[PDB]
Amino acid sequence: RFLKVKNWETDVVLTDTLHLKSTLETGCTEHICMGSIMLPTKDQLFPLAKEFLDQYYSSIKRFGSKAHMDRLEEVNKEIESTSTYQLKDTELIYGAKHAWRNASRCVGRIQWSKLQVFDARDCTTAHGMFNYICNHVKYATNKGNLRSAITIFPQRTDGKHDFRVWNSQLIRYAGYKQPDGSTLGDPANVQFTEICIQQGWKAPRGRFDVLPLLLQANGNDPELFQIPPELVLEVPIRHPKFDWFKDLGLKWYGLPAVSNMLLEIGGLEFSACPFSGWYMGTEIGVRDYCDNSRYNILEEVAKKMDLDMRKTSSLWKDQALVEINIAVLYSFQSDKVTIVDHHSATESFIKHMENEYRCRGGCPADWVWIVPPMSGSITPVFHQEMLNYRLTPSFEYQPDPWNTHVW
Amino acid sequence: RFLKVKNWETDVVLTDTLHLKSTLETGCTEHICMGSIMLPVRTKDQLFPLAKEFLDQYYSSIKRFGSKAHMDRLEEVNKEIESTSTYQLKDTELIYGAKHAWRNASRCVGRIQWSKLQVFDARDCTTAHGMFNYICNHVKYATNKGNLRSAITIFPQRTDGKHDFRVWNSQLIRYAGYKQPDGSTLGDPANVQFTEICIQQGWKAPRGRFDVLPLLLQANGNDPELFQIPPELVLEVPIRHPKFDWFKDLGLKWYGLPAVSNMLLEIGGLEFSACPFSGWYMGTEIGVRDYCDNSRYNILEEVAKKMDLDMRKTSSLWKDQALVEINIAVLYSFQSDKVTIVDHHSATESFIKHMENEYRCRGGCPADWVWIVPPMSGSITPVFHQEMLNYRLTPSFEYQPDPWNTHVWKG
Ligand code: HEM
Ligand code: HEM
Ligand SMILES: CN[C@H](C)Cc1cc(C#N)cc(OCc2ccc3c(C)cc(N)nc3c2)c1
Ligand SMILES: CN[C@H](C)Cc1cc(C#N)cc(OCc2ccc3c(C)cc(N)nc3c2)c1
Ligand SMILES: C[C@H](O)[C@H](O)[C@H]1CNc2nc(N)[nH]c(=O)c2N1
Ligand SMILES: C[C@H](O)[C@H](O)[C@H]1CNc2nc(N)[nH]c(=O)c2N1
Ligand SMILES: [Zn+2]
Repeated sequence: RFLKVKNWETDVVLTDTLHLKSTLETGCTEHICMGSIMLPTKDQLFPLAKEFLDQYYSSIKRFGSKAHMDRLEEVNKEIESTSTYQLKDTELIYGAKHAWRNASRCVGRIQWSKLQVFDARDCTTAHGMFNYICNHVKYATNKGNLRSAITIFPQRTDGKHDFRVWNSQLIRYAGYKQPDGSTLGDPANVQFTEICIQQGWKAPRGRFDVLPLLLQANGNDPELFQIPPELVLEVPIRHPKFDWFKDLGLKWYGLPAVSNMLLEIGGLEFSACPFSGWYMGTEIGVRDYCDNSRYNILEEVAKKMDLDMRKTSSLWKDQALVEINIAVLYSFQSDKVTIVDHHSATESFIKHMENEYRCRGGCPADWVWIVPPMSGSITPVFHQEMLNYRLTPSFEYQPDPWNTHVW
Repeated sequence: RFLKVKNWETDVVLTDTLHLKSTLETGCTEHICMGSIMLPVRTKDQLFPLAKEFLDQYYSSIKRFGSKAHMDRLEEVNKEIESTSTYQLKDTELIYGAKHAWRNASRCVGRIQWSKLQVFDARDCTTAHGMFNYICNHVKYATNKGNLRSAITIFPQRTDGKHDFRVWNSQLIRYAGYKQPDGSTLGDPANVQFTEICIQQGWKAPRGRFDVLPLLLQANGNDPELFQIPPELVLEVPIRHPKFDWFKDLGLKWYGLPAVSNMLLEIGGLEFSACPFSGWYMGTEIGVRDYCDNSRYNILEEVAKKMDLDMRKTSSLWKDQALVEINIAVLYSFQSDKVTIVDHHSATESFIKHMENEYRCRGGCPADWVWIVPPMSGSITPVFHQEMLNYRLTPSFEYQPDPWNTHVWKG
């Protein structure tokens, strides 16, 4: 019941007890593992709040204090009256940082305590949201010296007054379906691109068109806003050896800012909570560029490299894939934009694991997502056993708004 | 209950009902996933249910469920159990069991081939010399001058556990590993402990970087004995690179026949503790893991140097670049020598087809994503985007403790 995880490359063994604090469920059973599945009232609220305030006051070493019990009493009284409750600023910051800390699929969590939390709970309108989001983007970008940040909009009340950012990320490229049959720009964003147009967006129909913000405040119809171009830091992609690489006409944005997840703290639900950090190189070069359902530039690149593409066993895809990823790193580094390669990030994560087992009793980790999408076994996490379980506070998936919104 | 998996690259959705037939446990619970954990004397009491369930599956597969041959067989096994405390499989049952253990092997990406397994019945074997003979014939048959054929050789089942047949080698063909006084390792670091056991048992080691290890064979619970595979039976391939003429000078070679010999075959409650099986290599098994794992030959650095890569910072991806070239060389070498090998793109593609076929004709296919995704270029192979369900079906292959940790030495 006090479980061990072994690293098979180093024989390091860690002992996990943190998992016994786990509340939510994994989706697996004794008879079946679902480890590779993408997505597996007044009454319920108070235990949730108590559990949260319990860990909070423990973290500041005042468990079982006047302050603790008073606050416990205080929230207790408020829940019974108002049917919900509001977090103190200190708890909000703690909650957010720990949602990241607990994100078992995130390889970048060694940075978790340095998160910049922007309290936007006083926001009432989409224009207000746009302002808060522009400020977030500017702060997080920091002219290429990226800084981690989250902006937290008002918590759900009755599910009719939801604050929602309809974009999956604050900054993403448009995707257009061609009469020609294929897809121009980013195929992952074809439906959202359609909705934006369907909402009144004047699409330039280019390859890298930055999408407008679609902001929903207090449950009303969402509104289009254009992020000031000077706030959107982009990197032209070139190769340190291949001159012809520039001519592909590739660029990507510096700021990965995920905006469609739900932040849960002490039972409270923040449905609009865009958060951002900085890219691992493979996120762009392997996934964004080379997934068959994405930019899929693999053939074009290998073509330009004059590789033998007649048989798979020439490993031309693998050769090209590496070069593409060398370029992404090279480009970001050259333009002084924060980026980390998969070797560095995974090494950091192993160190982060070490720390968490040492000062917290463990670290929930989802091997399927932590191992990079290229060169897996030559990174240290491949040989690292991991335990996956769900701790709260947490980030959660939530329905796409257009499948829900009462217009 | 029905369960669905989605391939997120193609949006294809499949429905698993087979997981209902699952008996054994995964290691997971509702509150924890042990998906990436490497590993998460049976009496007549619990044996007949296991036997019955197997015979029900067997006779269903041949469309004779409920027939008189089915019921009589059940009767026959029942009496033989309560009389002898064990029982013997018919040849037909043995062959079926072994093929299905492979079919059920959720970590195996090569299962499209499962039904074409050559099964050698070595249950009449009694001594280590006899084991050596059976294994020699396996190797010759399997190797087939480079045109590899899948095969398994099955030695007598466990009785009281005091008379086990074991192959002490982890694979039938593997290179020696030698710890040097200065802390360095010569040969395959993965095989240092086994190499030392061999040397202790009287093996005279060449002490080179690619010495084929002797067979260490255990019959009927006796102390194991050393045998040397005739070198003409061991097919090897010099590794060279199609464009890098200096690659041959690295002095690398590998053997052609991957033949795993330390696992246990379970069929209808019976335990076959010695059951070496073989197929053919996926290129990455050699080029990624065997050569580039930090704990193996670890040739990444040397390859990177000769390519004159920027090894100063990791963000040059010199490791990634060197890895691809090493794996290119491995495939090139085997194909040039007409020795069966499959690249990871071809194999994962086949597996998806195998998996879809299994879902339709069988109601599922247990799969271990953690093990199925290749150790390089994961997301550009189609299994990466494929959701999978992992559960345990019998017949199966199981891990077992290394025999030198449990063996009672005779002297
Ligand atoms: C600062 C550098 C960061 C890096 C390098 C990083 C890296 C990654 C990577 C590579 C993934 C894999 C998912 C994918 O492939 O799309 C991921 C997932 C995730 N990240 Fe991080 N991340 C960083 C910062 C953050 C921050 C600041 C937060 C929130 C405060 C966060 C929360 C998450 C969450 C919740 C997931 C999983 C989403 C899901 O369950 O699908 N990350 N991260
Ligand atoms: C014929 C071509 C075959 C290929 C290409 C193949 C490929 C693989 C690979 C790549 C693995 C992952 C193991 C690792 O990377 O260390 C694996 C696992 C496995 N294979 Fe296959 N295999 C083949 C044939 C067979 C046969 C003939 C059997 C048995 C009759 C078999 C049984 C297994 C089992 C039981 C595992 C799981 C081992 C474990 O749990 O550690 N395979 N296979
Ligand atoms: C390729 N992964 C596919 C698209 C699945 C996915 C779904 C969702 C959602 N909802 C959110 C996802 O985002 C993961 C994520 C979240 C935050 C990140 C931050 C803040 C930085 C970074 N470099 N990567 C992140 C990656 C991914
Ligand atoms: C790097 N993998 C580590 C050593 C774990 C492992 C353990 C065992 C055992 N026992 C057996 C293992 O082998 C898996 C396996 C089994 C049979 C194979 C066959 C028949 C062919 C092939 N190409 N690969 C195989 C791979 C692996
Ligand atoms: C810790 C982790 O489970 C372990 O390193 C696994 C991961 N996946 C693997 N996958 C394959 N094919 N072979 C392996 O040996 C492993 N090792
Ligand atoms: C099918 C599989 O669960 C799916 O492709 C997962 C696997 N691992 C991943 N890992 C990361 N980092 N990001 C992903 O989107 C995925 N997708
Ligand atoms: Zn699981």
